[PDB]
Amino acid sequence: LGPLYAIDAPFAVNLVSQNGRRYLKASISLELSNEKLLNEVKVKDTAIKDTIIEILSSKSVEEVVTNKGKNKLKDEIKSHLNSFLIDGFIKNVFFTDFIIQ
Repeated sequence: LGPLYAIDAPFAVNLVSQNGRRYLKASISLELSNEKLLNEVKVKDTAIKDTIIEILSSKSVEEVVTNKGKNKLKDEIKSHLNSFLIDGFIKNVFFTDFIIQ
């Protein structure tokens, strides 16, 4: 395992839904490939939240309720975030809390 970076503020977004108004509450942690990436993912904290909000809020309930959905989601998050990081890459995305209200 490499350095863990908890995005302390949980994410709360709307999900795309036919049935009225549905929400996602979700706490995210990133596994960093090396220790130097720590400093960069703090400096770029704001862009990471923005990217994640845009990705999360583009999903329907059906696209995130299964475990295949959540894993596609974790891959979309990690590969967009990696596109603008240069001192390393996110190896993994973990949810420490994930609920649809």
